[PDB]
Amino acid sequence: QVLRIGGIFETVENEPVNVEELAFKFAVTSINRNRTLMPNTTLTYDIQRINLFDSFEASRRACDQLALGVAALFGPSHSSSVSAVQSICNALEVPHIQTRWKHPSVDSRDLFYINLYPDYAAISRAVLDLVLYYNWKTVTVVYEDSTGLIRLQELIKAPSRYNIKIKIRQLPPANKDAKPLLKEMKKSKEFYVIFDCSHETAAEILKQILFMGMMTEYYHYFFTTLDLFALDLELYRYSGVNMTGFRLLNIDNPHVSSIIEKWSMERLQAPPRPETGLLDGMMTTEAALMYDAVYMVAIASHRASQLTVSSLQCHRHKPWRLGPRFMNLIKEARWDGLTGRITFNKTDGLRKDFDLDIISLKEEWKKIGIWNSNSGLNMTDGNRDRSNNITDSLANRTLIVTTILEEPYVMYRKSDKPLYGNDRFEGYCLDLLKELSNILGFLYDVKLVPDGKYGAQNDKGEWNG
Amino acid sequence: ACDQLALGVAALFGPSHSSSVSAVQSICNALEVPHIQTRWKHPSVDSRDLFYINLYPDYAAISRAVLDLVLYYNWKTVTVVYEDSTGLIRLQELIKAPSRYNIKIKIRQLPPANKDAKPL
Repeated sequence: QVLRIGGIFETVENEPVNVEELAFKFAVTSINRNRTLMPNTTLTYDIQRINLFDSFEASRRACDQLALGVAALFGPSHSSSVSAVQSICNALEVPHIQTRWKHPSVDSRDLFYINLYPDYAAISRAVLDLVLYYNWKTVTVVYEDSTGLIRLQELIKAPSRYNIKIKIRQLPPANKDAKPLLKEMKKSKEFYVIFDCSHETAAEILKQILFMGMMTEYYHYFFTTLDLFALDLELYRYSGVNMTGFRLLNIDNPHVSSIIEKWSMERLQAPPRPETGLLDGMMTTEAALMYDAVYMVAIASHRASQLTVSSLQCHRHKPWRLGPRFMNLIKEARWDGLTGRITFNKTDGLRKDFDLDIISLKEEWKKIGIWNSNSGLNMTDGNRDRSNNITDSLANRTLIVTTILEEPYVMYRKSDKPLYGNDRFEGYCLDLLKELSNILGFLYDVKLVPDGKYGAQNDKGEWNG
Repeated sequence: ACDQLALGVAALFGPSHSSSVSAVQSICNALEVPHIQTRWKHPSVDSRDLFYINLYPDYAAISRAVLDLVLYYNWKTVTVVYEDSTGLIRLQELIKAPSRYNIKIKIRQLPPANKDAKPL
Protein backbone atom coordinates (compact mmCIF):
# COMPACT_ATOMS: atom_id res chain seq x y z
CA GLN A 1 0.00 0.00 0.00
CA VAL A 2 0.95 3.68 -0.36
CA LEU A 3 0.54 6.80 1.77
CA ARG A 4 -1.17 10.06 0.81
CA ILE A 5 0.13 13.41 2.06
CA GLY A 6 -1.32 16.76 0.99
CA GLY A 7 0.32 20.18 1.00
CA ILE A 8 -0.87 23.66 -0.03
CA PHE A 9 1.43 26.69 -0.12
CA GLU A 10 0.36 30.33 -0.57
CA THR A 11 3.11 32.37 -2.23
CA VAL A 12 3.46 35.04 -4.90
CA GLU A 13 3.82 33.49 -8.35
CA ASN A 14 5.43 36.37 -10.26
CA GLU A 15 8.97 35.18 -9.46
CA PRO A 16 10.39 31.63 -9.34
CA VAL A 17 8.56 29.63 -6.70
CA ASN A 18 9.56 28.86 -3.11
CA VAL A 19 12.36 26.35 -2.57
CA GLU A 20 10.78 24.40 0.30
CA GLU A 21 8.58 22.69 -2.29
CA LEU A 22 11.79 21.36 -3.83
CA ALA A 23 13.11 20.42 -0.38
CA PHE A 24 9.88 18.53 0.36
CA LYS A 25 10.19 16.66 -2.94
CA PHE A 26 13.83 15.84 -2.16
CA ALA A 27 12.89 14.53 1.29
CA VAL A 28 10.07 12.34 0.00
CA THR A 29 12.27 10.98 -2.80
CA SER A 30 15.07 10.22 -0.33
CA ILE A 31 12.76 8.33 2.03
CA ASN A 32 11.37 6.48 -0.99
CA ARG A 33 14.92 5.38 -1.83
CA ASN A 34 15.69 4.10 1.67
CA ARG A 35 13.92 0.86 2.61
CA THR A 36 15.54 0.74 6.06
CA LEU A 37 12.58 2.77 7.37
CA MET A 38 9.59 0.96 5.82
CA PRO A 39 9.91 -1.57 2.98
CA ASN A 40 6.30 -2.42 2.08
CA THR A 41 5.00 1.16 1.74
CA THR A 42 6.13 4.18 -0.30
CA LEU A 43 5.06 7.79 0.23
CA THR A 44 2.87 9.39 -2.44
CA TYR A 45 1.69 12.98 -2.61
CA ASP A 46 -0.35 15.46 -4.61
CA ILE A 47 1.15 18.95 -4.71
CA GLN A 48 -1.14 21.94 -5.21
CA ARG A 49 0.03 25.47 -6.02
CA ILE A 50 -2.21 28.48 -5.37
CA ASN A 51 -1.77 32.24 -5.29
CA LEU A 52 -1.39 33.76 -1.83
CA PHE A 53 -4.19 35.55 0.04
CA ASP A 54 -7.87 34.82 -0.70
CA SER A 55 -8.40 32.23 2.02
CA PHE A 56 -11.68 31.32 0.31
CA GLU A 57 -9.64 29.63 -2.42
CA ALA A 58 -7.67 27.90 0.34
CA SER A 59 -10.97 26.58 1.70
CA ARG A 60 -11.88 25.34 -1.78
CA ARG A 61 -8.54 23.53 -2.05
CA ALA A 62 -9.07 22.06 1.42
CA CYS A 63 -12.44 20.69 0.29
CA ASP A 64 -10.83 19.26 -2.85
CA GLN A 65 -8.07 17.58 -0.83
CA LEU A 66 -10.41 16.12 1.80
CA ALA A 67 -12.48 14.75 -1.08
CA LEU A 68 -9.44 12.51 -1.55
CA GLY A 69 -8.25 12.44 2.06
CA VAL A 70 -4.74 12.40 3.53
CA ALA A 71 -3.10 11.96 6.93
CA ALA A 72 -1.69 15.48 7.36
CA LEU A 73 -1.76 18.90 5.72
CA PHE A 74 1.10 21.32 5.03
CA GLY A 75 0.44 25.05 4.91
CA PRO A 76 -0.94 27.56 4.25
CA SER A 77 1.87 30.00 5.09
CA HIS A 78 -0.38 32.93 6.08
CA SER A 79 -2.17 33.39 9.40
CA SER A 80 -5.47 34.22 7.69
CA SER A 81 -6.04 30.79 6.14
CA VAL A 82 -4.58 28.68 8.95
CA SER A 83 -7.31 29.78 11.38
CA ALA A 84 -10.05 28.24 9.23
CA VAL A 85 -7.79 25.31 8.35
CA GLN A 86 -7.26 24.44 12.01
CA SER A 87 -10.95 24.99 12.73
CA ILE A 88 -12.00 22.49 10.05
CA CYS A 89 -9.22 20.08 11.05
CA ASN A 90 -10.50 20.13 14.63
CA ALA A 91 -14.04 19.66 13.28
CA LEU A 92 -12.96 16.55 11.33
CA GLU A 93 -10.35 15.44 13.94
CA VAL A 94 -7.53 15.69 11.38
CA PRO A 95 -4.13 16.52 12.94
CA HIS A 96 -2.35 19.37 11.16
CA ILE A 97 1.40 19.97 10.80
CA GLN A 98 2.79 23.46 10.18
CA THR A 99 6.34 24.63 9.51
CA ARG A 100 6.07 28.30 10.47
CA TRP A 101 5.22 30.27 13.60
CA LYS A 102 1.78 31.81 13.96
CA HIS A 103 0.09 33.80 16.70
CA PRO A 104 -0.50 31.35 19.57
CA SER A 105 -4.04 30.31 20.46
CA VAL A 106 -4.11 31.18 24.17
CA ASP A 107 -7.91 31.44 24.27
CA SER A 108 -8.09 27.70 23.55
CA ARG A 109 -5.22 25.44 22.52
CA ASP A 110 -6.11 23.20 19.58
CA LEU A 111 -5.28 19.53 20.11
CA PHE A 112 -4.37 19.20 16.43
CA TYR A 113 -1.95 22.10 15.83
CA ILE A 114 1.72 21.03 15.80
CA ASN A 115 4.56 23.46 15.04
CA LEU A 116 8.33 22.90 14.98
CA TYR A 117 10.17 26.21 15.50
CA PRO A 118 11.77 27.73 18.63
CA ASP A 119 9.52 30.06 20.61
CA TYR A 120 9.88 33.82 20.82
CA ALA A 121 10.05 33.68 24.61
CA ALA A 122 12.64 30.93 24.09
CA ILE A 123 14.88 33.37 22.22
CA SER A 124 13.97 35.88 24.92
CA ARG A 125 15.38 33.95 27.88
CA ALA A 126 18.27 32.70 25.75
CA VAL A 127 19.33 36.28 25.02
CA LEU A 128 18.65 37.13 28.67
CA ASP A 129 21.19 34.46 29.61
CA LEU A 130 23.78 35.65 27.10
CA VAL A 131 23.49 39.33 28.06
CA LEU A 132 23.72 38.42 31.75
CA TYR A 133 26.88 36.47 30.92
CA TYR A 134 28.31 39.61 29.29
CA ASN A 135 27.31 41.67 32.38
CA TRP A 136 26.23 44.85 30.57
CA LYS A 137 23.95 47.34 32.34
CA THR A 138 23.22 49.55 29.30
CA VAL A 139 22.01 48.07 26.00
CA THR A 140 19.92 49.30 23.07
CA VAL A 141 17.46 47.04 21.24
CA VAL A 142 15.53 47.85 18.06
CA TYR A 143 12.86 45.97 16.10
CA GLU A 144 10.75 46.61 13.01
CA ASP A 145 7.42 44.92 13.79
CA SER A 146 4.92 44.56 16.62
CA THR A 147 5.87 40.88 16.88
CA GLY A 148 9.47 41.77 17.80
CA LEU A 149 8.39 42.62 21.32
CA ILE A 150 7.05 39.06 21.44
CA ARG A 151 10.68 38.00 20.93
CA LEU A 152 12.11 40.49 23.46
CA GLN A 153 9.38 40.59 26.13
CA GLU A 154 11.55 39.15 28.89
CA LEU A 155 14.24 41.67 28.02
CA ILE A 156 11.48 44.20 28.64
CA LYS A 157 10.86 42.62 32.05
CA ALA A 158 14.60 42.62 32.82
CA PRO A 159 14.57 46.08 34.54
CA SER A 160 11.68 44.93 36.75
CA ARG A 161 14.13 42.74 38.70
CA TYR A 162 17.57 43.98 37.56
CA ASN A 163 19.49 47.25 37.28
CA ILE A 164 19.45 47.05 33.47
CA LYS A 165 18.40 50.15 31.55
CA ILE A 166 16.91 49.64 28.09
CA LYS A 167 16.90 51.92 25.04
CA ILE A 168 14.25 50.47 22.72
CA ARG A 169 13.92 51.70 19.13
CA GLN A 170 11.50 50.85 16.32
CA LEU A 171 12.06 50.46 12.57
CA PRO A 172 9.22 51.81 10.40
CA PRO A 173 8.37 49.66 7.36
CA ALA A 174 10.76 49.94 4.37
CA ASN A 175 14.57 49.88 4.46
CA LYS A 176 14.92 53.64 3.87
CA ASP A 177 13.76 54.53 7.40
CA ALA A 178 16.93 53.34 9.17
CA LYS A 179 18.91 56.33 7.86
CA PRO A 180 17.44 58.84 10.38
CA LEU A 181 17.72 56.39 13.26
CA LEU A 182 21.39 55.66 12.62
CA LYS A 183 22.02 59.40 12.55
CA GLU A 184 20.45 59.69 16.01
CA MET A 185 22.70 56.77 16.97
CA LYS A 186 25.55 59.06 15.92
CA LYS A 187 24.07 61.85 18.05
CA SER A 188 23.68 59.70 21.18
CA LYS A 189 26.74 57.61 22.01
CA GLU A 190 25.90 53.93 22.42
CA PHE A 191 28.02 50.90 21.56
CA TYR A 192 25.72 48.04 22.71
CA VAL A 193 23.03 47.54 20.07
CA ILE A 194 20.76 44.58 19.31
CA PHE A 195 18.93 44.17 15.99
CA ASP A 196 15.73 42.16 16.48
CA CYS A 197 14.62 41.56 12.90
CA SER A 198 14.12 38.88 10.28
CA HIS A 199 17.18 37.57 8.46
CA GLU A 200 15.90 38.93 5.13
CA THR A 201 16.57 42.46 6.40
CA ALA A 202 19.94 41.74 8.03
CA ALA A 203 21.86 41.53 4.75
CA GLU A 204 21.03 45.04 3.59
CA ILE A 205 21.18 46.36 7.17
CA LEU A 206 24.80 45.20 7.36
CA LYS A 207 25.45 46.53 3.85
CA GLN A 208 24.10 49.96 4.81
CA ILE A 209 25.99 50.17 8.09
CA LEU A 210 29.28 49.15 6.47
CA PHE A 211 28.53 51.78 3.82
CA MET A 212 28.55 54.23 6.71
CA GLY A 213 31.19 52.07 8.40
CA MET A 214 29.96 51.89 12.00
CA MET A 215 31.40 48.39 12.56
CA THR A 216 34.55 49.03 14.58
CA GLU A 217 36.09 47.27 17.55
CA TYR A 218 34.34 49.91 19.67
CA TYR A 219 30.99 48.27 18.90
CA HIS A 220 29.56 44.88 19.88
CA TYR A 221 26.88 43.58 17.51
CA PHE A 222 24.34 40.81 18.14
CA PHE A 223 21.37 39.71 16.05
CA THR A 224 18.27 37.76 17.06
CA THR A 225 18.58 35.79 13.81
CA LEU A 226 19.22 32.11 14.44
CA ASP A 227 21.55 31.62 11.44
CA LEU A 228 24.67 33.65 10.70
CA PHE A 229 26.02 31.44 7.90
CA ALA A 230 23.06 32.05 5.58
CA LEU A 231 23.56 35.82 5.83
CA ASP A 232 25.88 37.58 3.41
CA LEU A 233 29.49 36.93 4.43
CA GLU A 234 31.55 40.03 3.68
CA LEU A 235 32.83 40.34 7.26
CA TYR A 236 36.57 39.74 6.88
CA ARG A 237 37.51 43.03 8.50
CA TYR A 238 41.08 43.72 9.55
CA SER A 239 39.71 46.71 11.49
CA GLY A 240 38.20 44.55 14.24
CA VAL A 241 34.48 43.78 14.42
CA ASN A 242 32.49 42.11 17.20
CA MET A 243 29.82 39.92 15.58
CA THR A 244 27.73 37.47 17.60
CA GLY A 245 24.67 35.35 16.92
CA PHE A 246 22.95 32.00 17.26
CA ARG A 247 23.36 28.75 15.35
CA LEU A 248 20.90 25.85 15.16
CA LEU A 249 21.88 23.98 11.98
CA ASN A 250 24.19 21.09 12.85
CA ILE A 251 27.40 20.89 10.80
CA ASP A 252 29.27 17.98 12.42
CA ASN A 253 28.20 14.31 12.22
CA PRO A 254 29.44 13.95 8.61
CA HIS A 255 26.14 12.31 7.65
CA VAL A 256 24.55 15.70 8.30
CA SER A 257 27.29 17.19 6.13
CA SER A 258 26.57 14.72 3.32
CA ILE A 259 22.96 15.92 3.52
CA ILE A 260 23.90 19.60 3.42
CA GLU A 261 26.33 19.33 0.48
CA LYS A 262 23.99 17.03 -1.46
CA TRP A 263 21.45 19.82 -1.08
CA SER A 264 24.13 22.33 -2.09
CA MET A 265 25.03 20.39 -5.24
CA GLU A 266 21.39 19.83 -6.20
CA ARG A 267 20.74 23.57 -5.84
CA LEU A 268 23.56 24.59 -8.19
CA GLN A 269 22.71 22.12 -10.96
CA ALA A 270 19.69 24.37 -11.66
CA PRO A 271 20.05 27.72 -13.48
CA PRO A 272 21.12 30.52 -11.12
CA ARG A 273 18.47 32.32 -9.06
CA PRO A 274 18.80 36.07 -8.44
CA GLU A 275 18.93 36.96 -4.76
CA THR A 276 18.84 39.99 -2.46
CA GLY A 277 22.30 39.24 -1.03
CA LEU A 278 21.69 36.01 0.86
CA LEU A 279 24.11 33.27 -0.18
CA ASP A 280 22.34 30.55 -2.17
CA GLY A 281 23.40 26.95 -1.61
CA MET A 282 23.33 26.62 2.18
CA MET A 283 20.47 25.49 4.40
CA THR A 284 17.75 27.84 5.62
CA THR A 285 15.97 27.28 8.92
CA GLU A 286 12.43 26.95 7.53
CA ALA A 287 13.34 24.31 4.95
CA ALA A 288 15.48 22.38 7.45
CA LEU A 289 12.66 22.22 10.00
CA MET A 290 10.26 21.28 7.20
CA TYR A 291 12.65 18.44 6.34
CA ASP A 292 12.54 17.38 9.99
CA ALA A 293 8.73 17.58 9.81
CA VAL A 294 8.72 15.29 6.76
CA TYR A 295 10.75 12.84 8.82
CA MET A 296 8.21 13.34 11.63
CA VAL A 297 5.56 12.22 9.14
CA ALA A 298 7.71 9.20 8.26
CA ILE A 299 8.33 8.14 11.88
CA ALA A 300 4.62 8.53 12.57
CA SER A 301 3.91 6.47 9.45
CA HIS A 302 6.00 3.35 10.06
CA ARG A 303 4.06 2.47 13.24
CA ALA A 304 0.63 3.27 11.77
CA SER A 305 -1.49 0.67 10.00
CA GLN A 306 -2.48 0.64 6.33
CA LEU A 307 -4.01 3.85 5.03
CA THR A 308 -7.77 3.92 4.43
CA VAL A 309 -8.99 6.47 1.90
CA SER A 310 -12.05 8.43 3.00
CA SER A 311 -14.58 10.64 1.20
CA LEU A 312 -15.86 13.56 3.27
CA GLN A 313 -17.31 17.05 2.93
CA CYS A 314 -15.83 20.26 4.30
CA HIS A 315 -19.40 21.20 5.28
CA ARG A 316 -19.90 17.90 7.12
CA HIS A 317 -19.05 17.21 10.75
CA LYS A 318 -18.69 13.43 10.92
CA PRO A 319 -15.26 12.54 12.39
CA TRP A 320 -12.93 10.12 10.65
CA ARG A 321 -11.68 7.25 12.75
CA LEU A 322 -7.91 7.23 12.34
CA GLY A 323 -7.28 10.92 13.03
CA PRO A 324 -7.20 10.46 16.81
CA ARG A 325 -4.79 7.51 16.60
CA PHE A 326 -2.31 9.31 14.36
CA MET A 327 -2.61 12.39 16.59
CA ASN A 328 -1.87 10.36 19.72
CA LEU A 329 1.06 8.50 18.16
CA ILE A 330 2.54 11.73 16.76
CA LYS A 331 2.24 13.23 20.25
CA GLU A 332 5.02 10.84 21.34
CA ALA A 333 7.17 11.30 18.22
CA ARG A 334 10.87 11.51 19.06
CA TRP A 335 13.79 11.88 16.66
CA ASP A 336 17.01 13.84 16.05
CA GLY A 337 16.84 16.43 13.28
CA LEU A 338 18.80 19.08 11.43
CA THR A 339 17.72 21.51 14.15
CA GLY A 340 18.85 18.89 16.67
CA ARG A 341 16.79 17.11 19.32
CA ILE A 342 12.99 17.18 18.86
CA THR A 343 10.42 16.40 21.53
CA PHE A 344 6.98 17.70 22.46
CA ASN A 345 5.60 18.55 25.89
CA LYS A 346 2.54 16.60 26.99
CA THR A 347 0.42 19.78 27.12
CA ASP A 348 0.97 21.29 23.65
CA GLY A 349 2.17 20.55 20.12
CA LEU A 350 4.80 23.28 20.24
CA ARG A 351 8.37 22.10 19.84
CA LYS A 352 10.52 21.83 22.97
CA ASP A 353 14.08 21.04 24.17
CA PHE A 354 15.61 23.61 21.85
CA ASP A 355 19.24 23.85 20.80
CA LEU A 356 20.86 27.30 20.64
CA ASP A 357 24.61 27.47 19.97
CA ILE A 358 26.17 30.94 20.20
CA ILE A 359 28.67 31.65 17.42
CA SER A 360 31.03 34.62 17.10
CA LEU A 361 33.32 36.01 14.40
CA LYS A 362 37.07 35.97 15.01
CA GLU A 363 38.42 34.36 11.80
CA GLU A 364 38.54 37.51 9.67
CA TRP A 365 33.57 29.64 13.94
CA LYS A 366 34.56 29.04 17.58
CA LYS A 367 32.72 27.23 20.35
CA ILE A 368 31.77 29.20 23.47
CA GLY A 369 28.63 27.72 25.01
CA ILE A 370 25.21 26.21 24.43
CA TRP A 371 21.75 26.70 25.86
CA ASN A 372 19.16 23.98 26.44
CA SER A 373 15.65 24.00 27.88
CA ASN A 374 16.25 21.46 30.66
CA SER A 375 19.05 23.55 32.20
CA GLY A 376 20.52 27.05 31.99
CA LEU A 377 23.34 28.51 29.92
CA ASN A 378 25.76 25.59 29.61
CA MET A 379 29.19 27.22 29.33
CA THR A 380 30.94 24.43 27.44
CA ASP A 381 34.12 26.20 26.33
CA GLY A 382 36.15 28.39 28.66
CA ASN A 383 38.05 29.85 25.67
CA ARG A 384 41.81 29.63 25.09
CA ASP A 385 42.27 33.39 25.72
CA ARG A 386 45.13 34.24 23.38
CA SER A 387 47.52 37.10 24.11
CA ASN A 388 50.02 38.25 21.49
CA ASN A 389 53.43 39.88 21.74
CA ILE A 390 52.31 42.51 19.20
CA THR A 391 48.60 43.31 19.43
CA ASP A 392 47.39 44.69 16.11
CA SER A 393 45.23 43.41 13.27
CA LEU A 394 47.83 43.71 10.50
CA ALA A 395 47.90 47.53 10.84
CA ASN A 396 45.03 48.30 8.46
CA ARG A 397 43.68 51.49 10.05
CA THR A 398 44.67 55.13 9.60
CA LEU A 399 44.92 56.60 13.10
CA ILE A 400 43.23 59.98 13.53
CA VAL A 401 45.65 62.29 15.35
CA THR A 402 44.87 65.89 16.26
CA THR A 403 47.70 68.25 17.19
CA ILE A 404 48.52 71.91 17.81
CA LEU A 405 51.55 74.09 17.11
CA GLU A 406 54.04 74.30 19.98
CA GLU A 407 57.83 74.38 20.10
CA PRO A 408 59.65 71.97 20.05
CA TYR A 409 56.83 69.48 19.68
CA VAL A 410 55.38 70.69 16.35
CA MET A 411 56.73 73.07 13.72
CA TYR A 412 56.88 73.46 9.95
CA ARG A 413 60.04 72.13 8.34
CA LYS A 414 62.59 74.67 7.12
CA SER A 415 62.05 74.69 3.35
CA ASP A 416 61.13 77.06 0.53
CA LYS A 417 58.92 74.59 -1.35
CA PRO A 418 55.17 73.98 -0.93
CA LEU A 419 54.36 71.37 1.70
CA TYR A 420 52.12 68.34 1.22
CA GLY A 421 51.08 65.06 2.84
CA ASN A 422 51.76 64.01 6.42
CA ASP A 423 55.32 65.35 6.48
CA ARG A 424 54.64 69.09 6.48
CA PHE A 425 55.88 69.14 10.09
CA GLU A 426 58.50 67.74 12.43
CA GLY A 427 59.03 67.47 16.16
CA TYR A 428 59.02 65.20 19.20
CA CYS A 429 55.43 64.11 18.55
CA LEU A 430 56.12 62.94 14.99
CA ASP A 431 59.04 60.97 16.39
CA LEU A 432 56.82 59.33 19.02
CA LEU A 433 54.54 58.35 16.15
CA LYS A 434 57.37 56.88 14.10
CA GLU A 435 58.79 54.62 16.83
CA LEU A 436 55.32 53.57 18.00
CA SER A 437 54.47 52.62 14.41
CA ASN A 438 57.75 50.71 14.04
CA ILE A 439 57.35 48.77 17.30
CA LEU A 440 53.56 48.37 16.95
CA GLY A 441 52.54 48.54 13.31
CA PHE A 442 49.77 51.04 12.60
CA LEU A 443 48.89 53.77 10.11
CA TYR A 444 48.10 57.43 10.76
CA ASP A 445 47.78 60.84 9.14
CA VAL A 446 48.10 64.31 10.65
CA LYS A 447 45.12 66.63 11.21
CA LEU A 448 45.15 70.17 12.56
CA VAL A 449 42.78 71.22 15.33
CA PRO A 450 40.01 73.48 13.97
CA ASP A 451 39.86 75.19 17.37
CA GLY A 452 43.47 76.01 18.23
CA LYS A 453 43.38 75.40 21.99
CA TYR A 454 43.84 72.65 24.55
CA GLY A 455 40.23 72.77 25.77
CA ALA A 456 38.44 74.21 28.78
CA GLN A 457 34.97 74.65 30.22
CA ASN A 458 32.78 77.69 29.57
CA ASP A 459 30.50 77.39 32.66
CA LYS A 460 27.89 75.78 30.37
CA GLY A 461 28.96 72.24 31.25
CA GLU A 462 30.36 71.73 27.74
CA TRP A 463 34.08 71.21 27.18
CA ASN A 464 36.01 72.67 24.28
CA GLY A 465 39.27 72.04 22.45
CA ALA B 1 -21.91 33.44 8.10
CA CYS B 2 -23.22 31.04 5.43
CA ASP B 3 -26.64 31.11 7.10
CA GLN B 4 -26.71 34.91 7.04
CA LEU B 5 -25.54 35.00 3.42
CA ALA B 6 -28.27 32.55 2.41
CA LEU B 7 -30.83 34.63 4.30
CA GLY B 8 -29.56 37.89 2.82
CA VAL B 9 -28.75 41.09 4.69
CA ALA B 10 -26.96 44.36 3.95
CA ALA B 11 -24.00 43.95 6.34
CA LEU B 12 -22.74 41.93 9.30
CA PHE B 13 -22.08 43.09 12.86
CA GLY B 14 -19.29 41.61 14.96
CA PRO B 15 -18.22 39.18 16.15
CA SER B 16 -16.55 40.57 19.27
CA HIS B 17 -13.52 38.26 19.07
CA SER B 18 -11.10 38.78 16.19
CA SER B 19 -10.44 35.04 15.84
CA SER B 20 -13.81 34.63 14.12
CA VAL B 21 -13.56 38.14 12.63
CA SER B 22 -10.72 36.97 10.39
CA ALA B 23 -12.91 34.26 8.86
CA VAL B 24 -15.89 36.63 8.66
CA GLN B 25 -13.70 39.02 6.67
CA SER B 26 -12.50 36.13 4.48
CA ILE B 27 -16.05 35.28 3.41
CA CYS B 28 -17.13 38.93 3.22
CA ASN B 29 -14.33 39.90 0.84
CA ALA B 30 -14.76 36.61 -1.03
CA LEU B 31 -17.82 38.25 -2.62
CA GLU B 32 -16.65 41.82 -1.78
CA VAL B 33 -19.42 42.80 0.65
CA PRO B 34 -18.80 45.50 3.30
CA HIS B 35 -18.43 44.35 6.91
CA ILE B 36 -18.06 46.54 10.00
CA GLN B 37 -15.85 45.56 12.94
CA THR B 38 -16.70 46.46 16.53
CA ARG B 39 -13.29 46.90 18.18
CA TRP B 40 -9.57 46.61 17.48
CA LYS B 41 -8.38 44.05 14.94
CA HIS B 42 -4.79 43.29 13.99
CA PRO B 43 -4.14 45.19 10.73
CA SER B 44 -3.32 43.27 7.57
CA VAL B 45 0.40 44.04 7.27
CA ASP B 46 1.02 41.92 4.16
CA SER B 47 -2.11 42.58 2.10
CA ARG B 48 -4.27 45.68 1.66
CA ASP B 49 -7.98 45.60 2.47
CA LEU B 50 -10.42 48.41 1.73
CA PHE B 51 -13.22 46.61 3.62
CA TYR B 52 -11.78 47.47 7.06
CA ILE B 53 -14.41 49.45 8.96
CA ASN B 54 -13.21 49.76 12.57
CA LEU B 55 -14.64 52.54 14.72
CA TYR B 56 -12.17 51.77 17.56
CA PRO B 57 -9.72 54.61 18.32
CA ASP B 58 -6.26 54.26 16.81
CA TYR B 59 -3.31 53.19 18.94
CA ALA B 60 -1.18 55.93 17.37
CA ALA B 61 -3.60 58.70 18.36
CA ILE B 62 -3.85 57.71 22.03
CA SER B 63 -0.09 57.10 22.16
CA ARG B 64 0.68 60.56 20.80
CA ALA B 65 -1.87 62.02 23.22
CA VAL B 66 -0.18 60.42 26.23
CA LEU B 67 3.29 61.42 25.07
CA ASP B 68 1.95 64.96 24.61
CA LEU B 69 0.64 65.04 28.18
CA VAL B 70 3.79 63.56 29.71
CA LEU B 71 5.93 66.08 27.82
CA TYR B 72 3.61 68.92 28.85
CA TYR B 73 3.84 68.07 32.54
CA ASN B 74 7.59 67.70 32.00
CA TRP B 75 8.37 64.88 34.42
CA LYS B 76 11.87 63.59 33.72
CA THR B 77 11.61 60.43 35.88
CA VAL B 78 8.58 58.21 35.20
CA THR B 79 7.70 54.51 35.20
CA VAL B 80 5.19 52.51 33.16
CA VAL B 81 3.48 49.16 33.81
CA TYR B 82 1.82 47.00 31.16
CA GLU B 83 -0.40 43.93 31.39
CA ASP B 84 1.52 41.82 28.85
CA SER B 85 3.70 42.16 25.77
CA THR B 86 0.42 42.68 23.90
CA GLY B 87 0.16 45.88 25.94
CA LEU B 88 3.20 47.58 24.39
CA ILE B 89 1.60 47.72 20.94
CA ARG B 90 -0.28 50.79 22.18
CA LEU B 91 2.72 52.66 23.61
CA GLN B 92 5.60 51.83 21.25
CA GLU B 93 6.71 55.45 20.99
CA LEU B 94 6.37 56.53 24.64
CA ILE B 95 9.47 54.43 25.33
CA LYS B 96 11.02 55.50 22.01
CA ALA B 97 10.77 59.13 23.18
CA PRO B 98 14.06 59.14 25.21
CA SER B 99 15.79 59.04 21.83
CA ARG B 100 14.92 62.71 21.25
CA TYR B 101 14.92 63.54 24.98
CA ASN B 102 16.34 62.22 28.26
CA ILE B 103 13.38 60.78 30.16
CA LYS B 104 14.47 58.14 32.67
CA ILE B 105 11.79 55.54 31.95
CA LYS B 106 11.21 52.44 34.09
CA ILE B 107 9.33 49.37 32.86
CA ARG B 108 7.55 46.53 34.67
CA GLN B 109 5.03 43.82 33.77
CA LEU B 110 1.79 42.53 35.30
CA PRO B 111 1.57 38.74 35.82
CA PRO B 112 -1.38 36.66 34.56
CA ALA B 113 -2.54 36.59 38.20
CA ASN B 114 -3.36 40.24 38.94
CA LYS B 115 -5.29 39.53 42.15
CA ASP B 116 -1.94 39.12 43.96
CA ALA B 117 0.08 41.93 42.38
CA LYS B 118 1.25 42.98 45.86
CA PRO B 119 4.93 42.02 45.22
CA LEU B 120 5.64 44.12 42.12
